[PDB]
Formats: sequence, C-alpha cells, structure tokens
Amino acid sequence: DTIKIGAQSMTESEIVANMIAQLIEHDTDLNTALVKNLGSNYVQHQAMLGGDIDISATRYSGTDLTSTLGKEAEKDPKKALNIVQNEFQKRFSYKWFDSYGFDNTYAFTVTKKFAEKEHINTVSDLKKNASQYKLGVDNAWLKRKGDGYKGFVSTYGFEFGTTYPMQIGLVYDAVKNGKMDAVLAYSTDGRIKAYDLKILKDDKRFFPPYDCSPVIPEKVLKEHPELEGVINKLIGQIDTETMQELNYEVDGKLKEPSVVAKEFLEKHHY
Repeated sequence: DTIKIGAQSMTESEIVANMIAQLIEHDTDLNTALVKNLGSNYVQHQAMLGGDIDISATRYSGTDLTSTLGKEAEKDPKKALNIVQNEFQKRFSYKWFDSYGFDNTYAFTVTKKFAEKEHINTVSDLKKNASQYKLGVDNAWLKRKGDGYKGFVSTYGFEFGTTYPMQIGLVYDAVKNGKMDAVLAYSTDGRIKAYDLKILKDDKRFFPPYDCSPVIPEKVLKEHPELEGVINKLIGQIDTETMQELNYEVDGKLKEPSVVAKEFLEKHHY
C-alpha cells in the first residue's frame, strides 16, 4: 500500500518530505508517493481531511495554533506545542508529533558588518535609527494578522522608514549586498548560514514559536503499525542549524531534495 506524503512549496518541506519517504522504504516494505506544491497549511489540512495525503511532512506550531485551531498566540514553545497536539487529537484524532527540532520563525536579519556599524544586537536596537532604514519583507507580511507588521508596530512601537515587499528568496542577497538594511528572513534558510547574517534577538518575544513537526492521523498509524517507529526516528534529530545546512544544499549548492535527504540519512546511518 502507498503512503502519501504532502509537501508545500518550501525547500524545507520537500527535503523533509523526501527524507520521510526514503526512510519508510528503507525500514519497511511500504510504498510512498509525494504530493508536492500544496500551498498553505489550509490546503494541506484539507488534503489530509479528504484523504489526499497520509502525512503532512512539515507543519509549524504557531501557524496551526492561530489559524487551524483559531486560538490565541502562545509565546512559550512547549506550551504552544502542548495545546496544538491536544487539539489535533481531540478535534481530528491526528497525531501532531513532537518537533524535528527546528523553528522556522520570522527573523529580523542584518549583516554582521552592519550590526557593528549601527550597534545592533536586538530588534529594539533598530528603534533609534529606524526611520533611516530600508526593510525587505515577504509579499504577505505587511497585511498579516497577529504576528504581522501591524502587531509588530504595536509591540515594538516604531515604524521602519520604508518597507519593501518582495519574494522571500530575494531578501538574503538583498541584505548581503546592502540593497536592504535589514530583512525579515525565515530563520531556517540556508543563506543565513552561507552569508553568515546576524539574526537579531526578538527581545519582546513578539513572534510566536514555529516548531516544525510532521502530522499523521492515528488511523493511518493504526493501519501501518510500523510507521510511528519510523517517524519517531526523525523526532529531535533536525535542529535549526542542520535544517539551514540541508536547505543550503538545495538552494545554494543546487542539489535535488531527494539527494540531500539520502545523503543526510546515509550520514546518520539510516
């Protein structure tokens, strides 16, 4: 029988999606298929409800909490994961696993060079000269509710001199070359490694946590009792630094997600 693994359009998702597949076909006699390009977690959720996917490869605690669950933004990561896991079991009898070990969080990011010139370690340090700064953001963040620009201004109490929305993949070279003074990066992106950018401390803890976990229905796990054991092998095994490294292997070194996943599994003896 064929285990269907859903992935959104993020390098991260495709990597972790392929990893799961390859781990399944290594440990068991089960067959796998990947359902690529699922857009948002809403569609990913619906695809699970409709039986289009047996496994959601990458899901993020702060996302499903304040949208799929409709709950308030918990800032403690363990408490937020506890809520999310309990609602998914109660509402859907879905097993939201413990985290792979990484956070994909919004991260105000600058060059180290610029952090020394402007004296910046925290997001709050950006206050003083904020009017003089260009900030790069993704295409959705300014209008985003809760942990968006609006909530940001209310919490940190300042505006950036100009904000420029753009495809997320562009913010990293943009900060690197000085086109933007700071950007709101995704903290798992490989180019944070490669370019060695500085992730500023979110001293007011504005952003909720975004720990990444696989989601699988207990019904799927029951029908294939060997499955949980396979997935459990990934739990705790991928921290932010590793995910950044795996991400650069695709985004910077131009390798296929299947290959990066294979090499990773081989490196760790699976």
